[PDB]
Amino acid sequence: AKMAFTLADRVTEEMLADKAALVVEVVEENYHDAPIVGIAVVNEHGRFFLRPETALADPQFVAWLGDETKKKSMFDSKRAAVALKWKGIELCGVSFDLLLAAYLLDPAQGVDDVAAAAKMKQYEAVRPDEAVYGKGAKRAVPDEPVLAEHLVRKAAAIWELERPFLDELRRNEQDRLLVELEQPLSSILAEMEFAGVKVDTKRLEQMGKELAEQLGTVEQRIYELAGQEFNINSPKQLGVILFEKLQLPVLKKTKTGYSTSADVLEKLAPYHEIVENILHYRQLGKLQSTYIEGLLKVVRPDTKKVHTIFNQALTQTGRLSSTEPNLQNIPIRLEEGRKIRQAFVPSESDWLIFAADYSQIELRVLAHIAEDDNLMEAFRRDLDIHTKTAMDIFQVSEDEVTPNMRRQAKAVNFGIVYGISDYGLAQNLNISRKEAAEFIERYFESFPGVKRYMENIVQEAKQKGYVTTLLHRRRYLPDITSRNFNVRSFAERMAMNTPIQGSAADIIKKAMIDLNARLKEERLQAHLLLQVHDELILEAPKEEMERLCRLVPEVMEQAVTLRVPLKVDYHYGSTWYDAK
DNA sequence: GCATGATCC
DNA sequence: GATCATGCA
Ligand SMILES: OC[C@H]1O[C@@](CO)(O[C@H]2O[C@H](CO)[C@@H](O)[C@H](O)[C@H]2O)[C@@H](O)[C@@H]1O
Ligand SMILES: OC[C@H]1O[C@@](CO)(O[C@H]2O[C@H](CO)[C@@H](O)[C@H](O)[C@H]2O)[C@@H](O)[C@@H]1O
Repeated sequence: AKMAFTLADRVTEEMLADKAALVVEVVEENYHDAPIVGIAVVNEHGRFFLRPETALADPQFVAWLGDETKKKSMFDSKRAAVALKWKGIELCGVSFDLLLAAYLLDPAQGVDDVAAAAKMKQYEAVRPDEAVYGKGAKRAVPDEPVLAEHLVRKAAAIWELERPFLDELRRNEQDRLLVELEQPLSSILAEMEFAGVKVDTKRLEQMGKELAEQLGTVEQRIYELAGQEFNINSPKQLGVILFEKLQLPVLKKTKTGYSTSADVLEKLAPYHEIVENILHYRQLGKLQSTYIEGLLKVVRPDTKKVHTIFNQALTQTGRLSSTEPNLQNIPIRLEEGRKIRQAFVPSESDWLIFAADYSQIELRVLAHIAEDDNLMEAFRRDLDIHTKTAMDIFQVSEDEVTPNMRRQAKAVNFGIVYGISDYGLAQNLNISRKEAAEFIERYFESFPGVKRYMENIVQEAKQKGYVTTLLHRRRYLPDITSRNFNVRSFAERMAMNTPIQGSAADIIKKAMIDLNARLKEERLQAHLLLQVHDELILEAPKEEMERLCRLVPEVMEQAVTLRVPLKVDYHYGSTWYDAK
């Protein structure tokens, strides 16, 4: 049976109560400067549908939206907040975000619409956005009658679900997690996305020209070394040229056919000159297609800015991800690709890019959680953790540590920080599993506290059914009891690793909230632009650098108090590239 | 979809 | 182990 609601022609006072479920629908996935196709309000006085052209022009509605004392319950308030920012309208008073609440209760569910979140509580009087708007070449806004009911039902579900969701969160000791961390962070991210990052498109286009030339040269070379032309980007065709025509040895195969990953080519280079050229081609092509052309496609031509969207409710660790464009994987390791960063500049003249990043926050968090005396001492001494690790697993003095030993100790620390298997360590070190397991064993002999933690956490995960982070974020691990080795092993590593990475994510988010509050108190014009891995990236007047050099690291280092210090490195310059 | 590679090192 | 975007099929 249909749901009753007033399809209003104008805004009335009873639509402006001090508490309501609000829906400001933006159907386009990328909500930047996107259309708001409808509005739904549900409160103690009833259910209402307002046309945006009408509601957004009404002085009273706009003031209600911006009145922090008027509480709103929503789903993905950041989407609405940003869509509104593009229209010069402020959204305040969002006290409950169903998307963020669902995400915290179980990040594995992958809730991405009201219907999905409502299903968690046996509420089904609302359809999935997909069933209403369709998908792909069919994703279109339906007619007003269908549209109005869907938005009203979504608002109605939010209105009904707020209480049950808040109760479970409280039960999980996650109430402050939502209200004091995620929701306030949502507003900060909305500001960051809206501000965007200025791009020097001319510079990006020149690099593109230089890459095109290089690709052309390398391309022809490859054809001459193969004795013919073929689509180098076709791993199928390439495999035929490499493993059939040139008879190179097949050292690795993929479900589909011959493997041609750089991982394989490197080992094949000694056999034929074409390998190196193919590697160089892969590199240049990755920069041309993905970064040069990729970025240029999303830069707004009027402002020359890119406005990323931070998905705050996706990862199971709690880390934020970035899309359209993804500004968390911009080249930096190799100098050629690193140059790409010179294209990210301050949005104003005489402004500079300031970047601060946590130094080894994951291992510091592990030292704290596992209370490993050796590891804690290592950090209290601010030692080079990779050299320290090498010294221990290899039982040698600092001076006896060779570059290769540090490289491997570093690989072992990487495996600990990101939870990779002993097989993954082997693949990483180009050694055998048994050899990899051997290093792991030596590491545990040197850090018994970490060993104890690893064993205890896996046990706790099996007992409770989940693991938690410093700020109470949780991850359910149903596969921890699976009789399938590979499936169970994966769950065990996630049990060990999630409290580590998840806690680092918690800290980073709190630092962002603390930083923005300090920036405002100090009345600084500096503002956040991006959050990437374990770093915060800002831009500000050149006259604020000195104050920022002291303020940012302090705020970030004091976000939480652990058994070891938190350490933050910082740099700043004319472009993102120089913030090194 | 599958394979690849960029960032985490 | 994580993320997201690319070209090819
Ligand atoms: O608005 C971001 C927010 O929405 C979700 C669910 O609707 O993702 C949608 O928007 C993203 C940004 O364009 C897309 O990448 C994604 O495909 C689309 O479903 C949430 O996952 C996210 O937190
Ligand atoms: O031998 C105990 C030791 O083995 C691990 C392997 O990672 O776990 C195995 O043994 C446990 C019994 O104590 C099971 O609960 C677990 O499922 C099985 O894989 C370590 O966690 C543990 O320290």
